[PDB]
Amino acid sequence: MEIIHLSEIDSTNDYAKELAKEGKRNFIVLADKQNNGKGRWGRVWYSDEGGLYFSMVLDSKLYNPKVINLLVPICIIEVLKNYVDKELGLKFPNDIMVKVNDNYKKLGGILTELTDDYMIIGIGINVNNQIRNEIREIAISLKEITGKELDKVEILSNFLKTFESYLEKLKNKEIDDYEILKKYKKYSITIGKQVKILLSNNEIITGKVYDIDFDGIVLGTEKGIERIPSGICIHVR
Ligand SMILES: O=C(O)CCCC[C@@H]1SC[C@@H]2NC(=O)N[C@@H]21
Repeated sequence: MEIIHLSEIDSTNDYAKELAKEGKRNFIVLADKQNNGKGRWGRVWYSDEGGLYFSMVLDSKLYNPKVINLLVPICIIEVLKNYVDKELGLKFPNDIMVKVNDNYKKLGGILTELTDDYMIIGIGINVNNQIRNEIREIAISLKEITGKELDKVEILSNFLKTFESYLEKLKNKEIDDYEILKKYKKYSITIGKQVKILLSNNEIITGKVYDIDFDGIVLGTEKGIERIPSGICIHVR
């Protein structure tokens, strides 16, 4: 997979999209730092030197996008496990979390955009970048956890290798789509929790998380069982 390695850019997602609009496919845009990194729904994503910031552009018909959406977080988890001894988990939708002192802090996130012919998967992982003092309460870096500077090159390389082997096992039919979902549920720290979810239509849904599937989250609320697509969830607390 072709990798365009930049020293800086506004956002790897936005730049990957311009290139994708013009025809490019199956490539990655990696940037040592971002001047305007973006998170889900209007969030800013601090992208100082030391972090891993890249966007993968894939053919929309390479495989089921809904399956890919679950595969990405899974691969990140399994790759980071090789570097961290602490508990890793997935917070709905795709926050990559690490347990610290009976507390979960965010190590990274995923921002995805899907079009008819391609999907852009933006991945941000806090590796050696310094987390702003204010949010050190909810965010953390791998360097803070391990006590050592990790190699961002190796991390990316292992992520890609892991992601591709899974891709080849799915198409080769060595593993079912459901097995990917089972891995997701295994790492999910959201299922079984009582939550208040803010949606993009201003509604707030409160309830017990029974399950998360390829389409979204399933909650037991006052109204009964409610299903919510992951793409419209602005905030989950
Ligand atoms: O947790 C989130 O809200 C999503 C964060 C996504 C961050 C990555 S960094 C690479 C890519 N470029 C961006 O501007 N955002 C994504």
